[PDB]
Amino acid sequence: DARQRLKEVEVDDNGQFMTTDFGGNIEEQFSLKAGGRGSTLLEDFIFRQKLQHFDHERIPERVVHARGAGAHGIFTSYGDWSNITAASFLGAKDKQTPVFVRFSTVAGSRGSADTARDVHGFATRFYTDEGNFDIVGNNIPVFFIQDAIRFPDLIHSVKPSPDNEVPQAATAHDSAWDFFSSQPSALHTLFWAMSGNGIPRSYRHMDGFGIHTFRLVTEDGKSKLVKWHWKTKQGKAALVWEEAQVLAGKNADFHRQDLWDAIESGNAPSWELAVQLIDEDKAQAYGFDLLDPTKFLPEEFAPLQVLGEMTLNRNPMNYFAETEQISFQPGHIVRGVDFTEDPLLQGRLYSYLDTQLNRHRGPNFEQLPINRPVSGVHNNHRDGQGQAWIHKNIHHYSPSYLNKGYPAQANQTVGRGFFTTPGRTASGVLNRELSATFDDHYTQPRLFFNSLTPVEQQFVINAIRFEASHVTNEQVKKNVLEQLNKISNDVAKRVAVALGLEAPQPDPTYYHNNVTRGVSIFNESLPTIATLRVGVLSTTKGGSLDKAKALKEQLEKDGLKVTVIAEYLASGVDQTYSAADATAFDAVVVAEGAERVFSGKGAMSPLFPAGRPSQILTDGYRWGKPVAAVGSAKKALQSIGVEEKEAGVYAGAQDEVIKGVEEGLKVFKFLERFAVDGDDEE
Amino acid sequence: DARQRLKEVEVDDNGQFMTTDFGGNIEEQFSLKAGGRGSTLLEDFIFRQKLQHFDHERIPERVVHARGAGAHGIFTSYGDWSNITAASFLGAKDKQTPVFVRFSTVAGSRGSADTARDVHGFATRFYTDEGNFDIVGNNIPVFFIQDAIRFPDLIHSVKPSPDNEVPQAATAHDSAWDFFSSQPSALHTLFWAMSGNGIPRSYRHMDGFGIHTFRLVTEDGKSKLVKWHWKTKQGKAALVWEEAQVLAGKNADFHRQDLWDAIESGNAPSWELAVQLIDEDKAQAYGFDLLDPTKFLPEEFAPLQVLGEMTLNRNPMNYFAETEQISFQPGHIVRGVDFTEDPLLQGRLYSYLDTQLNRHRGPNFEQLPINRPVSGVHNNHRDGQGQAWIHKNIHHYSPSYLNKGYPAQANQTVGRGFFTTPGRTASGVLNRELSATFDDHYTQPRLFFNSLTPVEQQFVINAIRFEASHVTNEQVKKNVLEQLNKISNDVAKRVAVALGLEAPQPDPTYYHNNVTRGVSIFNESLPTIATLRVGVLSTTKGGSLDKAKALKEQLEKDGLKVTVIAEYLASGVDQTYSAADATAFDAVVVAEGAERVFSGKGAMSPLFPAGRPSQILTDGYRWGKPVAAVGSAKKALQSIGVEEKEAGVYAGAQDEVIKGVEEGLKVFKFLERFAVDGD
Amino acid sequence: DARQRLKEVEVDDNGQFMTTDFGGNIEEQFSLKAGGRGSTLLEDFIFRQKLQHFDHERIPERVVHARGAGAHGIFTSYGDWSNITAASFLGAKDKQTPVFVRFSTVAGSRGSADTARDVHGFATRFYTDEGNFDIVGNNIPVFFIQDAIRFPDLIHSVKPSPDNEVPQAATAHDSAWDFFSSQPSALHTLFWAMSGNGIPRSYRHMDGFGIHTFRLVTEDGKSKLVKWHWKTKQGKAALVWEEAQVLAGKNADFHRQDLWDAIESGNAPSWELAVQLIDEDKAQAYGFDLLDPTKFLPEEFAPLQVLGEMTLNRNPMNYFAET
Ligand code: HEM
Ligand code: HEM
Ligand code: HEM
Ligand SMILES: [O]
Ligand SMILES: [O]
Ligand SMILES: [O]
Repeated sequence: DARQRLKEVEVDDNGQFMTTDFGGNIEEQFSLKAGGRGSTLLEDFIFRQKLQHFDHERIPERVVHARGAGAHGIFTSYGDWSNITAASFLGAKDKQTPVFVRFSTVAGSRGSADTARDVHGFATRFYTDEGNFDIVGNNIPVFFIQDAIRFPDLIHSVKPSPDNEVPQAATAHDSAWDFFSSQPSALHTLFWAMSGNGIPRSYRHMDGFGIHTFRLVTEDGKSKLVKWHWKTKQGKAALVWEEAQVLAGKNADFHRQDLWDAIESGNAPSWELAVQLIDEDKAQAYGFDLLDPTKFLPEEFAPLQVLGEMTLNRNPMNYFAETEQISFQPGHIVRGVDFTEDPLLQGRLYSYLDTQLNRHRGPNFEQLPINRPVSGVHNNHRDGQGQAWIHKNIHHYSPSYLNKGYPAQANQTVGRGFFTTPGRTASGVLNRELSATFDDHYTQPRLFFNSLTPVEQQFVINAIRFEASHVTNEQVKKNVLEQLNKISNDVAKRVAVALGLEAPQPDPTYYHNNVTRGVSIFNESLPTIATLRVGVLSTTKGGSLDKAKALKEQLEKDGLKVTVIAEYLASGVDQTYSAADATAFDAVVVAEGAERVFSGKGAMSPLFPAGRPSQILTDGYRWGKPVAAVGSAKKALQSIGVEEKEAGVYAGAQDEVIKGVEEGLKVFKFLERFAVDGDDEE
Repeated sequence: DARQRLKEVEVDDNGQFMTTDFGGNIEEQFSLKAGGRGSTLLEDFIFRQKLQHFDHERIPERVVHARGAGAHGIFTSYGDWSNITAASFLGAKDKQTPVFVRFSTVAGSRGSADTARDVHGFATRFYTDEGNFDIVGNNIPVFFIQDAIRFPDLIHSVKPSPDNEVPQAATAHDSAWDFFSSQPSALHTLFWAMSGNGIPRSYRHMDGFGIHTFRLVTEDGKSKLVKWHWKTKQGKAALVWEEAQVLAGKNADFHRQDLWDAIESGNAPSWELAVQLIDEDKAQAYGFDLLDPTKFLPEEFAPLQVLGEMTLNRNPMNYFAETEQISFQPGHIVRGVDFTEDPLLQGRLYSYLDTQLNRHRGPNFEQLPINRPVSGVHNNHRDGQGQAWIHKNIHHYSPSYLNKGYPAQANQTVGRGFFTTPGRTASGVLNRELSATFDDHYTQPRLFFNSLTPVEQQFVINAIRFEASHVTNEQVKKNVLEQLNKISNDVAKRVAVALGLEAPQPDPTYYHNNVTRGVSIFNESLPTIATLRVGVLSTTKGGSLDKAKALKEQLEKDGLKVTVIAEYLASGVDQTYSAADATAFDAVVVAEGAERVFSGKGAMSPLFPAGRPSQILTDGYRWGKPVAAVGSAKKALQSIGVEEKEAGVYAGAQDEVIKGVEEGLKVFKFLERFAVDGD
Repeated sequence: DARQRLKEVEVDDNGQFMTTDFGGNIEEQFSLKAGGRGSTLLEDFIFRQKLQHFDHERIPERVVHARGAGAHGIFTSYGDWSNITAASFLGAKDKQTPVFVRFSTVAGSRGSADTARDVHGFATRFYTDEGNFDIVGNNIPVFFIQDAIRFPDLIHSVKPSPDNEVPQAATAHDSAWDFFSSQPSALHTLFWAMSGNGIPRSYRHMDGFGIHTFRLVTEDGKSKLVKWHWKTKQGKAALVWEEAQVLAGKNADFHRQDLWDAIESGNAPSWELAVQLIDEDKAQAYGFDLLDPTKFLPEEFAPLQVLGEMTLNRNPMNYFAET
């Protein structure tokens, strides 16, 4: 149990009487009043201590990544990696370290939709025996900007306009695209956010990236440059934008429920921890500066080397005390790892320490149960708001004769202390510049786009088309066009069509045809269909429900989560048509006999909105999901104009439908149903 | 061990390596720099996590009673008091409850002197098995004001002037005496603060009071009116003002050191808890309203009934985490006790809960180790800054089928719940007024002044003369005299002399000659002299130090703390003359042969300020202490014009001096040395 | 008037009726009660709004230098110093700039005595036309330690023992002299603190120092190493320790009252701003490293150059809001 250390602070209220926060049993359902219908007394200490705690429940949301969810788990190392790092948690085969991971979006506030289009956070804490080590990552390997001092500008431009606070959780407005086109470094991450990475199917279907080049350091002090990767064992998978939008309204907790259900049902998700390793003397040897956070390292140049695997198997007990209160920091570093001169990472180190003082209203936030290490804290820090400990050492200073030198200094050779990479040097003038090696803002965006499938490329273009069409200012849109044209003339011309702007002329300085692996989502089927959702649309009339039950039981044998849907909650029905939507499922199957609710009287009922079963089937097909119908229910396929032998469409008896649906869930999205530019011309 | 429950939060750094606040061994004595003589790097996470915690160490001090100190201990009940209270901590003979007590001044800020003249706080927390019960009291049984809405007015007027923040920890300025005379209710507590209660010898030599009338409630709801009293087993003792002034500069920590040393040396101080009990129908029977916090109940009408004893025997381990962080509340009430309609108490219940939000910057301050009860907390409160627990009940609301009714409601008949006194009634118009029964502001100040000894009365008069002479405004000084003349014409006349104002003619409306017991300090000797301090003035020349060591060993047999003083720290010397002052001791005795440092070359040395041994003896004599000299050292007493004929002065051989000094310490202060108006 | 810009936030209550913090005239000398001898009602918004502000009056004292006092004034440049610095406030003869100065102790808390033996702060703000420039200095030209990461160790050692919080505003205890003897860099400032600098007669009778070497830079990038000096026009003066001990008890506000009285009586104190100017290539040429804050540069090697004069002529109107 990864939460084992947290059980000492867990409070069980069952079987007990109500109390105040300072003890004493009470009743707290009536205010103390001066007379039968009199005014409430100031001396009602019970009322005041109850309402004051309610009044003070909220803490500030995170300044970025305010919307997200998390879970506990275990990380297991696959070997003794002392040959590359002194990091304790990687020092032996099958060594296990408790983790907590929080996934998130970036721009939206606390109550915004999971399926907004956005970069996604992927923050992992290792509770190692030599301190907490945090990898505060994203599901995209490059970031918008090259210097941390520009972070407020980026975030202000993509967060709501400061006059009306419109729009929520979205880059589709003037200020954001004004910034993307005025700061061309941002276009690489923008392309990633405009792809499937911006609308993933779940937290469990994302890769993770530390983005920055870090350093692994051995006991003798030798170092190597390193990139952190998390590779999902569930496979990468993404939605389509028109589906993500409906899902934002139908279930804004789609992603956090996904992770919770997967863990509750015993299908804990896993990611493998992998690294790219680079010699120090090759930091600038691959066509870009490895200090540049707007660049990723093509796997053709440095392949991923798996070090271990992380499994998230325990949900939190109290979301606020654990998920909301946890405080990640890239400054949470340990012996065996070091920073680099990445100007974006450099400022992060200051920013995450500082912002905790705003979120937690004091300096003792590492004493919170979810932030505490398991390795012990011994120093001369004292006092501060909410000090939860009572220190014994009264000589709280160093050096000291009176405390005998304890707590004692630890460094590279004594006490396994942290040490900066010994060979690191500084050379040159103090400057407020960026290295000229950071100047190329277009080559890698072109590289990313080249490496996507044709329909995947169309998704990127259609996302940009959707986003840029919200920009009111004409010049901003033309500025966007000029910047896009430096990535690819074809992308600019296809985006320009939606904008009503003239197709720009080629500017080939950065054009190229190179491609790289690992970057696509839709060119690979899932390695497993466990936890994937199947909506079975049935009816309470006739014998349809009995068949849906058998259809459900066999589908569950393969590890799928099946929801039987009908007019009302008859025996065996999991959900009503009124409460059902196609966004909640990865495949839709119409049970035999349920074709009655797709036409005629059966489709017009007071118990669900008009056309709901037809709409669920239409949404699922148009959003590329595997859809099916058993036996006579093929008439439902007919009523929305879907043909039986289309790709990802399955009609027949129960068993062939079951096999066809499960095969289609591996494909996940059938991209034959999405038009590409040039298809419609006569 | 009263601190037993605090064991699990203690952190031991012995033999450990230095770490960050998130773990990981580090060194933290060098900043990370870019080159040999280079600038510090932002990426030095070690530096910023160490300095950030230092930068954020301070929390706001208490809005009042900022200066103070405390200790842990045990309360033991003397009996089963269920016939008067349902309170669990008083429900069985020999039942023990851990306590923590904080003593304080009122006006001064965190770093002000202990021996400022002020009302003194005396706050006790009982960690009962049915919740935390606080009696947030003072060492004076009455308060300045009758309605809690006036507390900011009182406190602003006493605290430093808002333009220059002058003066520190003192009532001796214009605005305070402008309030005292404009708000005549304040005259009673003023007289108490102008008495020995304003300059107590130590926290251990104070009585304590809850001030307010509260209610004790039995199981069936029948209530009694109650006054809380703490009776010190050490006896009450006070300084004189001219002595307390010097001590404020020589040792501003005089009182917190005295409490620490008493516990550290195994001389734990003790207080008996006593109550005055009054039937509900006698609330207005004794010449005043018991809802009025500017009056006390004379013990002739209701004797003190002792219910148990409290002993403070454990010092804190970290001052800030324990003493500074503890959050007292009169609203911390338990089953068997209830409030009364005292308009001062009523507002306190609001203001102590509210002020913790400022001092602790969050709603979860009761989760701090020093504030946690021992009895268990089960409710549906959640979240808040610094939430330190993880609740299991996901149905955090009532009523509810899903949580099966838990946590469940508790009331008078089920669950041992708190319950307001069943018979209390409201009646009349909603009003912003005070009862006319509150209108006498002069009788009880007169009663208090009557019940003190003549020199004790003179101390009060000389306190007033000192204080009011600091008031620059002439009309305020006349306003003060006009109000003092309402209490006693003789008091006003004697104060008027110092102010150069005319003796006002008698205003006899509230004059009376009644006296009451239990309010005097100087009319009673001390029950014990254990822990009292003796400074032995000696010299490294000759054989004086040998005799001082013998003198010390015999005095220590009586539980006295003895400091041998000489020019330098020779073998057997506890303190140099340079560091010594008479304010630190309760008796001064000159060892034989030490008269050499009282005149001539022995008095002129680079090792101490000129005349310092003579100043200590002069100070000790003039401040009413027992002073003595052994053998030839009587020349030192003659050198300052003091003769052995006098009370509190002892000479002769060693055993003669020891028995005399130990006798004199019981009297403590010799009031023969203080002149009285027209004596 | 140095305080001229603060007039528009000044609030006059003479002749007015009592109000709440959200307006509306009120009375606030009686709690609202349910009957003649009744309990106070929660609906008394007047009471709660008045006590909530009182309950929330205090803010944390400064982690160091908590005990001090201040005043407003004017700094006037003696010349056009553009040949050594581009600083606007030194860019013309007779140019005037508003200032505020806070003097302080170091160790003691908010209510500690002014005549404790201690290092003393001398913090000066110039409200220049190109931003606020602060010289946050002390009355002693050298500091205890050579690296800022050791500051919590120094301060923990000098401030009271964490078990009983004894002693107040004093280095005369075990932990302080443990650190002084274990960290020998501290002995320079120690010796200064043991001299008259530790018990000055008043704030007006102190010199001031920036301690650190800084840089003055011209418009074209030319730099010189600089040490800041404040030279009191009233003369340096100190007490004796047996006197300062009694004064700590007789008047804890001795220094803040002395500064207040001098300004209010028309006797405004003044200091001249003076600098030592060192070439960059001589940073290590005078028997020590000029980056080392435990060393001062003897004036025989570099005499002072007077840049201007500052005079403190305006007391604050509200201590809390200003000082
Ligand atoms: C490669 C670049 C970056 C990555 C991968 C990244 C990732 C993240 C993630 C995953 C979180 C949420 C952690 C959680 O779930 O609690 C977060 C929060 C945050 N980030 Fe970043 N971020 C990056 C850039 C930056 C920069 C450049 C800054 C500022 C200079 C910054 C400042 C913050 C702050 C202040 C928070 C809030 C943390 C808190 O309130 O606890 N981020 N970031
Ligand atoms: C009989 C009248 C009073 C007595 C005996 C009394 C006593 C005390 C004592 C002993 C303390 C110090 C607690 C400690 O040691 O931590 C204290 C603090 C305090 N008192 Fe009073 N007081 C009285 C009246 C009032 C009134 C009328 C108010 C406001 C309406 C008030 C507001 C406060 C506040 C806000 C604190 C600070 C509490 C904290 O920050 O923990 N007091 N009082
Ligand atoms: C040459 C060395 C130093 C000098 C001349 C100096 C001077 C001062 C002065 C005069 C003040 C009070 C200003 C006021 O009246 O508000 C002050 C406060 C302070 N000092 Fe220093 N100090 C020195 C060393 C340090 C170091 C090394 C640190 C930390 C690394 C530090 C941290 C602080 C802090 C946190 C405050 C509180 C300021 C506030 O609360 O606004 N000091 N110092
Ligand atoms: O971030
Ligand atoms: O108080
Ligand atoms: O400082």
